[PDB]
Amino acid sequence: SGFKFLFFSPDGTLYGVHNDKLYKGTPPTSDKDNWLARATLIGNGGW
Amino acid sequence: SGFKFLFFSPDGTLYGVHNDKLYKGTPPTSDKDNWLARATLIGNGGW
Amino acid sequence: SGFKFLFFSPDGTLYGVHNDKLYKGTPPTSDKDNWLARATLIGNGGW
Amino acid sequence: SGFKFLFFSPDGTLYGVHNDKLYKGTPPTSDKDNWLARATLIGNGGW
Amino acid sequence: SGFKFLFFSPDGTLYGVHNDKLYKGTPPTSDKDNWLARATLIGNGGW
Ligand SMILES: CC(=O)N[C@@H]1[C@@H](O)[C@H](O)[C@@H](CO)O[C@@H]1O
Ligand SMILES: CC(=O)N[C@@H]1[C@@H](O)[C@H](O)[C@@H](CO)O[C@@H]1O
Ligand SMILES: CC(=O)N[C@@H]1[C@@H](O)[C@H](O)[C@@H](CO)O[C@@H]1O
Ligand SMILES: CC(=O)N[C@@H]1[C@@H](O)[C@H](O)[C@@H](CO)O[C@@H]1O
Ligand SMILES: CC(=O)N[C@@H]1[C@@H](O)[C@H](O)[C@@H](CO)O[C@@H]1O
Repeated sequence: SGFKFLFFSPDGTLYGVHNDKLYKGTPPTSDKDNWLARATLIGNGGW
Repeated sequence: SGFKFLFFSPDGTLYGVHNDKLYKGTPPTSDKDNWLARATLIGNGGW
Repeated sequence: SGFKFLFFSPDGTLYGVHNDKLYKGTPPTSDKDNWLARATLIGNGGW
Repeated sequence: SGFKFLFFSPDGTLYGVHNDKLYKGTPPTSDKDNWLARATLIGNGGW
Repeated sequence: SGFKFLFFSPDGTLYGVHNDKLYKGTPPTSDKDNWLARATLIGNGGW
């Protein structure tokens, strides 16, 4: 399923909508980085 | 049904299309922030 | 119908694909702004 | 006849995926500009 | 199915989601460029 939206802010922060929730964080630089687990949850639903 | 589009302008304003309407505003400050309730309505339909 | 694509250029111009046509213009600032009626048509189809 | 992706690079170049091919070029400035006929094909398949 | 997302970071790095994996790299230079073969894998699943 994965993300519904996945996009950058002009400040370089990666944003994503995943299971109707909004997340942000620095983009991963390696495939061992569990991005979703460490991303900042900034929206609990509705996205 | 969530958003149809969700994207940034170059100055870091978040834009979104929700129920055919267009909204803009600073991005959510936390998961406590009801963005859609405070976003500026900039289009009533047709998006 | 609504837009198929709706996105910004780095100079802050809003671009949209609507009914296979490509449009650009300054983003709307209020819900009184009929954006599609004033946007510059820059592609008459195929988008 | 219908793009899959259509988006800007931060350097102002328009990118588009059309039928599994990737194209780039300066954005069109009028509806007389046949963009896809003059765009640089930078990817042939897999997009 | 090709890519699910395909988008730029603000410094001009191309990001893409392909078969649930996240890749980044300089954008394709020409159709001689096998982008997916040389892109950096930065996320293995979940995208
Ligand atoms: C699209 C939108 O604004 N969603 C928000 C959600 O992110 C936030 O967690 C909640 C707090 O009450 O309010 C809204 O539902
Ligand atoms: C896509 C578009 O330009 N929609 C606008 C809408 O946002 C605005 O509220 C209305 C004002 O009359 O005109 C148009 O319908
Ligand atoms: C996808 C694309 O390049 N479409 C263009 C269209 O925008 C333009 O109005 C027309 C002019 O002849 O040529 C092409 O159809
Ligand atoms: C998604 C991707 O990297 N596609 C490329 C394609 O654009 C390029 O023309 C071809 C060259 O052999 O290699 C790959 O298929
Ligand atoms: C959406 C997300 O954060 N996916 C990551 C994936 O990129 C990474 O390869 C994996 C490491 O085990 O962790 C998570 O699955």
